[PDB]
Amino acid sequence: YLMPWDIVIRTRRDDIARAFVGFEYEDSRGRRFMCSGPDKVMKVMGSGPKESALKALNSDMPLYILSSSQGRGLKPHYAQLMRLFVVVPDAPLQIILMPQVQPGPPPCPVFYPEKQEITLPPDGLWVLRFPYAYVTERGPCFPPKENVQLMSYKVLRGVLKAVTQ
Repeated sequence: YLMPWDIVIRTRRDDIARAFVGFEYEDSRGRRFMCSGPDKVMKVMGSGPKESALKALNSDMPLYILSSSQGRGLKPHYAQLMRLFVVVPDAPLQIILMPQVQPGPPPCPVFYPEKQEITLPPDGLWVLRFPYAYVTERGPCFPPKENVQLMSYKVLRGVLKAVTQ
């Protein structure tokens, strides 16, 4: 599922446009799930998601989360944030995408696409695919080892901005 993002157009059902957002994690076995915040795997039982996207958009989303399966092995399985889903409504607003990723603790650099600000066209279900591996001039930013604080591996808050026209 994707989280509802209710955007106010004018400071009636006509004053609020509804977008949808989903942060997709993928594990090494190809299992996929959406998160509704840093420590919360989204689970919908019944008539759709109750959780607002505004919480996830205003928080740093972790690049790695523990996969919800106990494998028959001693090693923790991480799922990586691989995709961002965005439903842009047909409404007088601009949705701007600004993806920034920090794949490790400071002084680790921040990675971003070659186009830093991307205005998404109206009436569209869009998917941004994040890099699988991150590499600097000093070499690769390796995935977290056993005993590393996952909070240092993150997609920075503010990945999406809405601007009313």
